[PDB]
Amino acid sequence: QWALEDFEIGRPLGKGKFGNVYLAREKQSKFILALKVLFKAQLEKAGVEHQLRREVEIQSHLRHPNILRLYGYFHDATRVYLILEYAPLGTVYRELQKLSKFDEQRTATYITELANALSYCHSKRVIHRDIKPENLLLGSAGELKIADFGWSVHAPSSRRTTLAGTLDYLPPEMIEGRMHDEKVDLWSLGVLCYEFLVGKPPFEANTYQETYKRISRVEFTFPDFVTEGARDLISRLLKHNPSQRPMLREVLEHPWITANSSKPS
Ligand SMILES: Nc1ncnc2c1ncn2[C@@H]1O[C@H](COP(=O)(O)OP(=O)(O)O)[C@@H](O)[C@H]1O
Ligand SMILES: FC(F)(F)c1cnc(N2CCCNCC2)c(Cl)c1
Ligand SMILES: [Mg+2]
Ligand SMILES: [Mg+2]
Repeated sequence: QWALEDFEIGRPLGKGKFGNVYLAREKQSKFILALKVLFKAQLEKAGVEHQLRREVEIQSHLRHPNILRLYGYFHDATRVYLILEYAPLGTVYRELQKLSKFDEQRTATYITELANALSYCHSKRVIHRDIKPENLLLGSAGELKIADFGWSVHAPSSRRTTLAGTLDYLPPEMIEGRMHDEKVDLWSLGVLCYEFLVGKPPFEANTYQETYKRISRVEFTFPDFVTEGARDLISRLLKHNPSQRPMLREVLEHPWITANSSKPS
Protein backbone atom coordinates (compact mmCIF):
# COMPACT_ATOMS: atom_id res chain seq x y z
CA GLN A 1 0.00 0.00 0.00
CA TRP A 2 2.13 2.92 1.29
CA ALA A 3 5.74 3.62 0.25
CA LEU A 4 8.47 6.23 0.95
CA GLU A 5 7.54 8.05 -2.27
CA ASP A 6 4.19 8.98 -0.77
CA PHE A 7 5.86 11.28 1.81
CA GLU A 8 7.74 14.53 2.13
CA ILE A 9 10.12 14.19 5.08
CA GLY A 10 10.84 17.06 7.45
CA ARG A 11 12.64 17.67 10.66
CA PRO A 12 13.98 14.98 13.04
CA LEU A 13 11.58 14.63 15.99
CA GLY A 14 13.72 12.30 18.15
CA LYS A 15 15.96 9.21 18.29
CA GLY A 16 15.70 5.84 20.01
CA LYS A 17 17.74 2.61 20.12
CA PHE A 18 16.46 1.38 16.75
CA GLY A 19 14.06 4.22 16.05
CA ASN A 20 14.74 7.43 14.19
CA VAL A 21 11.60 9.54 14.06
CA TYR A 22 10.75 12.25 11.50
CA LEU A 23 8.06 14.80 10.87
CA ALA A 24 6.42 14.00 7.53
CA ARG A 25 3.54 15.09 5.30
CA GLU A 26 1.52 12.76 3.07
CA LYS A 27 1.61 14.05 -0.50
CA GLN A 28 -1.97 13.56 -1.67
CA SER A 29 -3.85 14.46 1.54
CA LYS A 30 -1.29 16.85 3.10
CA PHE A 31 -1.77 14.87 6.37
CA ILE A 32 0.92 15.63 8.96
CA LEU A 33 2.24 12.62 10.86
CA ALA A 34 5.40 11.13 12.40
CA LEU A 35 7.48 8.50 10.56
CA LYS A 36 9.42 6.05 12.77
CA VAL A 37 12.33 4.53 10.84
CA LEU A 38 13.90 1.19 11.84
CA PHE A 39 16.94 -0.50 10.29
CA LYS A 40 16.28 -4.17 9.39
CA ALA A 41 19.93 -5.09 9.99
CA GLN A 42 19.82 -3.63 13.51
CA LEU A 43 16.50 -5.37 14.15
CA GLU A 44 17.92 -8.73 13.04
CA LYS A 45 21.27 -8.41 14.85
CA ALA A 46 19.28 -7.82 18.04
CA GLY A 47 16.58 -10.35 17.18
CA VAL A 48 13.70 -8.11 18.15
CA GLU A 49 11.38 -8.64 15.19
CA HIS A 50 8.82 -10.10 17.58
CA GLN A 51 8.88 -6.78 19.50
CA LEU A 52 8.31 -4.80 16.30
CA ARG A 53 5.33 -7.00 15.35
CA ARG A 54 3.94 -6.82 18.84
CA GLU A 55 4.25 -3.01 18.75
CA VAL A 56 2.39 -2.82 15.42
CA GLU A 57 -0.27 -5.38 16.47
CA ILE A 58 -1.14 -3.96 19.88
CA GLN A 59 -1.00 -0.21 19.11
CA SER A 60 -2.95 -0.25 15.81
CA HIS A 61 -5.90 -1.91 17.54
CA LEU A 62 -6.05 0.25 20.71
CA ARG A 63 -8.17 3.42 20.63
CA HIS A 64 -8.01 5.85 23.58
CA PRO A 65 -7.40 9.64 23.71
CA ASN A 66 -4.39 9.18 26.04
CA ILE A 67 -2.77 6.61 23.76
CA LEU A 68 -0.78 7.43 20.60
CA ARG A 69 -2.32 6.07 17.36
CA LEU A 70 -0.44 3.90 14.89
CA TYR A 71 -1.90 4.07 11.35
CA GLY A 72 0.17 1.52 9.42
CA TYR A 73 3.58 0.44 8.17
CA PHE A 74 5.70 -0.52 5.14
CA HIS A 75 9.28 -1.62 4.37
CA ASP A 76 11.90 -1.35 1.60
CA ALA A 77 14.70 -3.93 2.05
CA THR A 78 16.81 -1.66 4.22
CA ARG A 79 14.19 -0.30 6.61
CA VAL A 80 10.81 -0.57 8.32
CA TYR A 81 8.55 2.51 8.61
CA LEU A 82 5.87 2.88 11.29
CA ILE A 83 3.28 5.57 10.53
CA LEU A 84 2.30 7.37 13.75
CA GLU A 85 0.10 10.12 15.12
CA TYR A 86 2.29 13.25 15.37
CA ALA A 87 2.45 14.68 18.95
CA PRO A 88 3.08 18.45 18.57
CA LEU A 89 4.16 19.39 22.13
CA GLY A 90 6.96 16.84 22.34
CA THR A 91 7.91 14.55 25.25
CA VAL A 92 7.27 14.70 28.99
CA TYR A 93 11.02 14.09 29.29
CA ARG A 94 11.77 17.38 27.54
CA GLU A 95 9.21 19.24 29.63
CA LEU A 96 10.79 17.95 32.84
CA GLN A 97 14.22 19.14 31.75
CA LYS A 98 12.75 22.58 30.97
CA LEU A 99 11.06 23.08 34.39
CA SER A 100 13.19 20.82 36.71
CA LYS A 101 10.10 19.79 38.74
CA PHE A 102 6.36 19.74 38.14
CA ASP A 103 3.96 21.26 40.69
CA GLU A 104 1.29 19.17 42.34
CA GLN A 105 -1.53 20.03 39.90
CA ARG A 106 0.57 19.27 36.83
CA THR A 107 1.71 15.98 38.40
CA ALA A 108 -1.74 14.73 39.45
CA THR A 109 -3.23 15.61 36.03
CA TYR A 110 -0.51 13.61 34.28
CA ILE A 111 -1.08 10.66 36.69
CA THR A 112 -4.85 10.67 35.99
CA GLU A 113 -4.31 10.76 32.23
CA LEU A 114 -1.82 7.93 32.63
CA ALA A 115 -4.03 5.85 34.90
CA ASN A 116 -6.95 6.25 32.48
CA ALA A 117 -4.89 5.00 29.57
CA LEU A 118 -3.39 2.13 31.54
CA SER A 119 -6.82 1.02 32.79
CA TYR A 120 -8.02 0.79 29.19
CA CYS A 121 -4.89 -1.27 28.38
CA HIS A 122 -5.22 -3.57 31.40
CA SER A 123 -8.89 -4.22 30.51
CA LYS A 124 -7.45 -6.10 27.49
CA ARG A 125 -4.72 -7.67 29.66
CA VAL A 126 -2.13 -5.59 27.77
CA ILE A 127 0.83 -4.53 29.94
CA HIS A 128 3.14 -1.79 28.63
CA ARG A 129 6.23 -2.49 30.76
CA ASP A 130 8.31 0.50 29.50
CA ILE A 131 6.51 3.50 30.95
CA LYS A 132 8.99 6.43 31.23
CA PRO A 133 9.18 10.14 30.33
CA GLU A 134 10.79 9.60 26.84
CA ASN A 135 7.75 7.47 25.90
CA LEU A 136 5.08 9.88 27.12
CA LEU A 137 4.13 12.44 24.47
CA LEU A 138 1.99 15.59 24.49
CA GLY A 139 -0.95 16.46 22.28
CA SER A 140 -2.00 19.87 20.97
CA ALA A 141 -3.98 20.62 24.16
CA GLY A 142 -1.15 19.46 26.44
CA GLU A 143 -2.76 16.07 27.07
CA LEU A 144 -0.54 13.10 27.85
CA LYS A 145 -0.30 10.17 25.43
CA ILE A 146 1.45 6.83 26.05
CA ALA A 147 3.66 5.69 23.18
CA ASP A 148 6.32 3.10 22.25
CA PHE A 149 4.65 -0.30 22.70
CA GLY A 150 7.85 -2.11 21.73
CA TRP A 151 8.04 -3.92 25.08
CA SER A 152 4.31 -4.60 25.65
CA VAL A 153 2.81 -8.13 26.03
CA HIS A 154 -0.14 -10.12 27.36
CA ALA A 155 -0.16 -11.13 31.03
CA PRO A 156 1.04 -13.25 32.69
CA SER A 157 4.55 -13.24 31.24
CA SER A 158 8.22 -13.93 31.66
CA ARG A 159 11.06 -11.96 30.08
CA ARG A 160 12.73 -13.56 27.06
CA THR A 161 14.65 -10.44 26.03
CA THR A 162 17.80 -8.86 27.50
CA LEU A 163 17.27 -5.67 29.55
CA ALA A 164 19.23 -3.17 27.46
CA GLY A 165 19.55 0.21 29.20
CA THR A 166 18.19 1.86 32.34
CA LEU A 167 16.75 -0.03 35.29
CA ASP A 168 15.16 3.07 36.86
CA TYR A 169 11.48 2.30 36.10
CA LEU A 170 11.39 -1.52 36.48
CA PRO A 171 9.93 -3.35 39.51
CA PRO A 172 11.90 -5.98 41.53
CA GLU A 173 10.15 -8.94 39.84
CA MET A 174 11.14 -7.75 36.38
CA ILE A 175 14.78 -7.14 37.12
CA GLU A 176 15.07 -10.46 38.96
CA GLY A 177 13.71 -12.18 35.85
CA ARG A 178 10.72 -13.59 37.71
CA MET A 179 7.22 -13.90 36.30
CA HIS A 180 5.12 -10.70 36.32
CA ASP A 181 1.72 -9.17 35.49
CA GLU A 182 -0.27 -5.87 35.26
CA LYS A 183 1.18 -4.72 38.57
CA VAL A 184 4.50 -3.85 36.86
CA ASP A 185 2.84 -0.76 35.30
CA LEU A 186 1.60 0.27 38.77
CA TRP A 187 5.15 0.24 40.18
CA SER A 188 6.31 2.40 37.18
CA LEU A 189 3.43 4.77 37.92
CA GLY A 190 4.85 5.30 41.45
CA VAL A 191 8.35 5.87 40.11
CA LEU A 192 6.97 8.47 37.69
CA CYS A 193 4.89 10.30 40.32
CA TYR A 194 8.03 10.67 42.44
CA GLU A 195 10.21 11.86 39.56
CA PHE A 196 7.54 14.41 38.48
CA LEU A 197 7.64 16.04 41.99
CA VAL A 198 11.36 15.68 42.88
CA GLY A 199 13.10 15.98 39.50
CA LYS A 200 14.87 12.62 39.62
CA PRO A 201 13.66 8.98 39.90
CA PRO A 202 13.67 7.46 43.43
CA PHE A 203 16.26 4.69 42.98
CA GLU A 204 18.69 6.61 40.78
CA ALA A 205 22.33 5.65 41.26
CA ASN A 206 25.78 5.87 39.65
CA THR A 207 26.06 2.31 38.48
CA TYR A 208 23.80 -0.45 37.21
CA GLN A 209 24.84 -2.78 40.00
CA GLU A 210 23.88 -0.31 42.69
CA THR A 211 20.55 0.77 41.09
CA TYR A 212 19.70 -2.92 41.13
CA LYS A 213 20.39 -3.06 44.87
CA ARG A 214 18.27 0.01 45.67
CA ILE A 215 15.30 -1.36 43.65
CA SER A 216 15.23 -4.91 45.09
CA ARG A 217 15.46 -3.46 48.62
CA VAL A 218 13.05 -0.57 47.82
CA GLU A 219 15.40 2.03 49.34
CA PHE A 220 13.99 5.50 48.73
CA THR A 221 13.59 8.67 50.81
CA PHE A 222 11.53 11.85 50.30
CA PRO A 223 12.77 15.47 50.31
CA ASP A 224 11.03 17.76 52.85
CA PHE A 225 8.92 19.54 50.25
CA VAL A 226 6.96 16.39 49.30
CA THR A 227 3.48 16.66 50.91
CA GLU A 228 1.88 13.96 53.04
CA GLY A 229 -0.71 13.04 50.45
CA ALA A 230 1.86 12.58 47.70
CA ARG A 231 3.96 10.44 50.09
CA ASP A 232 0.92 8.28 50.78
CA LEU A 233 0.21 7.58 47.11
CA ILE A 234 3.85 6.88 46.21
CA SER A 235 4.48 4.58 49.23
CA ARG A 236 1.41 2.55 48.24
CA LEU A 237 2.61 2.07 44.64
CA LEU A 238 6.21 1.13 45.44
CA LYS A 239 5.50 -2.14 47.32
CA HIS A 240 7.94 -5.04 46.79
CA ASN A 241 4.98 -7.40 46.72
CA PRO A 242 2.95 -6.85 43.51
CA SER A 243 -0.35 -7.92 45.09
CA GLN A 244 -0.03 -5.15 47.67
CA ARG A 245 0.00 -2.44 44.99
CA PRO A 246 -3.38 -0.70 44.56
CA MET A 247 -5.81 -1.11 41.67
CA LEU A 248 -5.85 1.68 39.10
CA ARG A 249 -9.31 2.67 40.39
CA GLU A 250 -7.84 3.35 43.84
CA VAL A 251 -5.20 5.55 42.18
CA LEU A 252 -7.86 7.60 40.36
CA GLU A 253 -9.93 7.91 43.58
CA HIS A 254 -7.01 8.73 45.90
CA PRO A 255 -7.73 12.00 47.86
CA TRP A 256 -4.51 13.71 46.74
CA ILE A 257 -5.27 12.98 43.08
CA THR A 258 -8.90 14.17 43.30
CA ALA A 259 -7.87 17.39 45.07
CA ASN A 260 -5.15 18.30 42.56
CA SER A 261 -5.96 16.81 39.15
CA SER A 262 -7.73 19.06 36.67
CA LYS A 263 -9.03 16.17 34.52
CA PRO A 264 -11.53 13.45 35.57
CA SER A 265 -11.58 9.61 35.49
N1 LIG B 1 4.62 10.47 17.37
C1 LIG B 1 5.66 11.24 17.77
N2 LIG B 1 5.60 12.59 17.79
C2 LIG B 1 6.63 13.34 18.20
N3 LIG B 1 7.80 12.83 18.62
C3 LIG B 1 8.00 11.48 18.66
C4 LIG B 1 6.91 10.59 18.23
N4 LIG B 1 7.34 9.33 18.36
C5 LIG B 1 8.61 9.39 18.82
N5 LIG B 1 9.00 10.67 19.01
C6 LIG B 1 10.32 11.11 19.51
O1 LIG B 1 11.31 10.13 19.14
C7 LIG B 1 11.76 9.38 20.28
C8 LIG B 1 11.89 7.89 19.99
O2 LIG B 1 10.58 7.33 19.69
P1 LIG B 1 10.19 5.82 20.14
O3 LIG B 1 8.94 5.52 19.35
O4 LIG B 1 10.10 5.81 21.64
O5 LIG B 1 11.50 5.03 19.66
P2 LIG B 1 12.27 3.84 20.44
O6 LIG B 1 11.36 2.64 20.31
O7 LIG B 1 13.56 3.64 19.67
O8 LIG B 1 12.47 4.35 21.87
C9 LIG B 1 10.75 9.69 21.37
O9 LIG B 1 11.31 9.58 22.68
C10 LIG B 1 10.27 11.11 21.02
O10 LIG B 1 11.25 12.07 21.43
F1 LIG C 1 -0.69 9.40 5.73
C1 LIG C 1 -1.39 8.70 6.64
F2 LIG C 1 -0.73 8.83 7.80
F3 LIG C 1 -1.26 7.41 6.28
C2 LIG C 1 -2.81 9.13 6.73
C3 LIG C 1 -3.46 9.67 5.65
N1 LIG C 1 -4.74 10.08 5.67
C4 LIG C 1 -5.43 9.96 6.80
N2 LIG C 1 -6.71 10.38 6.79
C5 LIG C 1 -7.71 9.70 5.97
C6 LIG C 1 -8.28 8.48 6.68
C7 LIG C 1 -9.10 8.80 7.93
N3 LIG C 1 -8.37 9.65 8.87
C8 LIG C 1 -8.37 11.06 8.49
C9 LIG C 1 -7.18 11.47 7.63
C10 LIG C 1 -4.83 9.41 7.96
CL1 LIG C 1 -5.72 9.23 9.43
C11 LIG C 1 -3.52 9.00 7.91
MG1 LIG D 1 11.02 4.90 23.31
MG1 LIG E 1 11.19 0.54 21.03
